[PDB]
Amino acid sequence: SIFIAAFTARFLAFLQATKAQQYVDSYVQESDLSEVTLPPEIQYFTYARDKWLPSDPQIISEGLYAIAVVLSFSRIAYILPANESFGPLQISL
Amino acid sequence: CMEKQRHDSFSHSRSRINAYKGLASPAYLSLSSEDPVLTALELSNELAKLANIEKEFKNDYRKLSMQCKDFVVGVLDLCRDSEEVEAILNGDSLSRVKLAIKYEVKKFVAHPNCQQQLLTIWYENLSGLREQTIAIKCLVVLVVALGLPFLAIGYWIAPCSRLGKILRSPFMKFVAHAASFIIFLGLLVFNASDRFEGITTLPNITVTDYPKQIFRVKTTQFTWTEMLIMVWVLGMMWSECKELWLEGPREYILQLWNVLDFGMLSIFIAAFTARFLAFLQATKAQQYVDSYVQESDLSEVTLPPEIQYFTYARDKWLPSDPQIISEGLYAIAVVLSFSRIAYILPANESFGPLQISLGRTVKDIFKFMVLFIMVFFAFMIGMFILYSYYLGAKVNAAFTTVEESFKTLFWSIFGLSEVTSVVLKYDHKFIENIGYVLYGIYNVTMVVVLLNMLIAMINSSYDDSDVEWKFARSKLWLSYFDKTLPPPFSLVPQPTRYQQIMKRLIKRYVLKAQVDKEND
Amino acid sequence: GRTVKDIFKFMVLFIMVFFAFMIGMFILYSYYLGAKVNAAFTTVEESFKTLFWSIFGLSEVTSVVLKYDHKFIENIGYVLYGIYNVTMVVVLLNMLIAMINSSYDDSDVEWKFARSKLWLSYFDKTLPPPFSLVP
Amino acid sequence: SLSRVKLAIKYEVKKFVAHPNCQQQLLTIWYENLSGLREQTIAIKCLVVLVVALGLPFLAIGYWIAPCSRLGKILRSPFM
Ligand SMILES: CC(C)CCC[C@@H](C)[C@H]1CC[C@H]2[C@@H]3CC=C4C[C@@H](OC(=O)CCC(=O)O)CC[C@]4(C)[C@H]3CC[C@]12C
Ligand SMILES: CC(C)CCC[C@@H](C)[C@H]1CC[C@H]2[C@@H]3CC=C4C[C@@H](OC(=O)CCC(=O)O)CC[C@]4(C)[C@H]3CC[C@]12C
Ligand SMILES: CC(C)CCC[C@@H](C)[C@H]1CC[C@H]2[C@@H]3CC=C4C[C@@H](OC(=O)CCC(=O)O)CC[C@]4(C)[C@H]3CC[C@]12C
Ligand SMILES: CC(C)CCC[C@@H](C)[C@H]1CC[C@H]2[C@@H]3CC=C4C[C@@H](OC(=O)CCC(=O)O)CC[C@]4(C)[C@H]3CC[C@]12C
Ligand SMILES: [Zn+2]
Repeated sequence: SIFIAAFTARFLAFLQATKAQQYVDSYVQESDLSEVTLPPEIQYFTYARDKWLPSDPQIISEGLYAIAVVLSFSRIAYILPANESFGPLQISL
Repeated sequence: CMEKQRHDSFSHSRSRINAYKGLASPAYLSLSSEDPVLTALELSNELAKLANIEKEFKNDYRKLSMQCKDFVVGVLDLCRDSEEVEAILNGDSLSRVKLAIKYEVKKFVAHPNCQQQLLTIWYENLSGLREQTIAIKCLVVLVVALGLPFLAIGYWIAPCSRLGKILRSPFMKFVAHAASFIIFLGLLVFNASDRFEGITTLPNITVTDYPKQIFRVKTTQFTWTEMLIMVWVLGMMWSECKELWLEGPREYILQLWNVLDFGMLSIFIAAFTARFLAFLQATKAQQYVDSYVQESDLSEVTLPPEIQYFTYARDKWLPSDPQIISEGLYAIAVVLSFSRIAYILPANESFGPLQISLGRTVKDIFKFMVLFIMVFFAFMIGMFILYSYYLGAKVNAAFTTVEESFKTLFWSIFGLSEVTSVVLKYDHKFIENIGYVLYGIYNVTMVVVLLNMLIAMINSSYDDSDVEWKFARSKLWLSYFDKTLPPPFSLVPQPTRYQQIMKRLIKRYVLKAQVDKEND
Repeated sequence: GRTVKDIFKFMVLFIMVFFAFMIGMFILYSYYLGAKVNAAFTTVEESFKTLFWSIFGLSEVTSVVLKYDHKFIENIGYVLYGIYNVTMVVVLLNMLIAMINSSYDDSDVEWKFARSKLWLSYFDKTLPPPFSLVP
Repeated sequence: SLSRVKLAIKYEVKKFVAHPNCQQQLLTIWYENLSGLREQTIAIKCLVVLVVALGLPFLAIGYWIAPCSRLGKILRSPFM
């Protein structure tokens, strides 16, 4: 479920990003985006890592993804009891 | 066997176990064949191998192997003359003792009747030194360490002399090897003298004896004690390669301690090879300077850069300079060379059992360290994936890379890493709080795994602790019974009488068993 | 008292391992006296000092890092320091286990024997040391 | 089918299931259709794990054609 949550948050961030990209490509015409001044709700998606809103969906995605990776490494418990030397150690643990 | 295996394989295995339980019986062992002690030893080895192979009836085969070992020890116990002890310890040289050491029969070798014979072989040609205190024997070690060159040259004339017999005794062989290793450690230490209180000149400064010479020639030249270390390592490597050629690579690699010894000697060889390459480059630069340029002092001259590089001080030095590799490998080799005390400690009465217990705990520590590695890699990858994007953002570059993440997570085991590792300069609280939580979970998990390791070792801890040490010491003795000079100086170039004794012993065993059975 | 009598042997083993690693780290870092950020392993005194205080976690991990851009020596310092810490932990655990095993009304009779020795020492020393000078 | 073994696992009867007479049967069911691989060392079995990890896409597509093949039986064994 935490993997699902991380990927859902990443997908929401991607949807917002591609909506901003669609707005930029649709309404404004120029050579480089940097010279242009954009509406702020759309311009926010041009900001770097530091500016990013604390509750950005991609921050949630990164955090949940790290937790999910740490937990996914725990699945070795389904595999260890088959071994002759690591089984009893897992039982005692 | 294939036909019996096709149908009722379980019954086939059960029949094999029944046949072996019949063969491993003391009754059939004693009354079956001539020389039943060898039969029982061989059957013990066979049953141990089949216990390792089957792995379902492992306990049955181990019980039968213990039966065979107990029969051998019981037959040995009944000896009440020196002739019978000698007859059991070697068949019609200590043959049965070697064969019981090979088959791991610990109570046969740690039995007083066997230990007394091994002790009279050990302290041969020097009877008085058996009863001296530990202080006097250690003092003898020191005396041999101080006088070993002289005794080395005297051993050439020794075979006629009585002192040659005194030196040829196994105890003096062991004392000579121990004093030799002591001299080796003393050389390793004394080579690092004149730096005990610190280097005198800063690494920025270059000091040379005469102006024309290159500074690297001064830095990489072989001092006398270093050449002595080189010939020493060559001698040890010769001995080890000789035993490798004899026993063969397959059997040689099996013992892990022999692999450690080979690696230590190889690392010494690597350090000296790198030092020699640096010295060759330095002397080539010196030869260029002396050949092509003419001046009073080298400092005033401007040289080609490839040759001039060898005039640089410590700081300028290329990161992959061969002498840096030499220093690193030499430090590792010294640290590993100090570990050779394991070849010497089992002879002692007070330090032997401690070494045995330490070895056992290490054998369990390996498995618990494997679990440590699994958990540690889990958390390392988690923290790296979390904090890698914030390289410039973090106040302390702790989890920004996989190297730094491994570093800080390892040093967190010993509490030597700060808690300010996870805090961010940026105003993101979700990532920083998840870092807090993951770091805390990691610390708690490491503590739990350590506690589980300690408990498992305590439970696995339980006169077997005495017989294991006596077995290790007896292996140490037999290694010297039949290696005369230390590595540095080893470079220079009517049934039968036995059938009567065995019949008497087996009669005693059968009678004792029948009396013990009827009495109960 | 019994635990101390075993602690002596395990401290002898401690001393062997500690001297091994002390000489190793000294031979490694002695050439970098001005180079190291912290003069930890530059001399045998400082090396003994930092390796002893590492047992109690009171010595920093910035001991082994260099100011100079040599990574081989600094990484070997990292590895040797980590191996030393792990080895000290293993020897401590082995000491604890050996003492636990050696721990087993004998504990009562040993104390009563010690107390009876204390008593017989006073059965037949009348005045304390300060006032036992007067004759 | 191992009915009593399943029912003893459900009722937590540990010595019935850990008995050699039961373990031998569970082992002959476990290493089914591959008899030789029972005695190989741990290194070789772990190497088999690595081989399967490298070749799993191909064996996945081959399992569709496998039920007729003998390799399908090799793959259908519980150990594989
Ligand atoms: C059995 C399976 C289907 C369980 C899967 C559960 C998820 C479908 C739910 C449970 C928790 C939910 C998440 C809780 C936290 C967030 C934070 C949220 O971040 C914001 O939208 C705030 C910023 C903004 O205004 O956009 C994004 C949705 C997300 C991932 C939610 C998406 C839907 C999630 C992943
Ligand atoms: C590279 C390391 C330090 C990071 C952690 C790796 C582990 C997350 C994984 C990678 C490979 C896995 C191993 C792959 C091989 C096996 C097979 C399996 O053991 C057996 O084959 C049992 C033998 C039998 O079947 O009778 C389970 C343990 C083990 C070691 C696995 C344990 C978990 C391991 C070590
Ligand atoms: C059984 C015995 C013979 C084993 C001995 C092995 C050595 C002969 C081999 C194994 C590893 C080798 C070493 C691996 C690392 C290096 C680094 C290398 O450094 C460089 O040359 C890089 C800088 C430069 O360009 O010169 C010097 C050679 C050396 C010591 C190699 C020399 C030959 C070594 C010591
Ligand atoms: C100065 C110290 C703190 C640094 C480490 C020294 C050790 C690396 C070496 C130096 C002298 C060695 C000792 C020299 C004397 C012996 C002889 C030997 O013990 C016996 O003689 C056994 C008695 C017997 O033969 O029955 C092995 C242990 C011991 C203490 C050696 C153990 C290893 C020692 C202590
Ligand atoms: Zn046959």
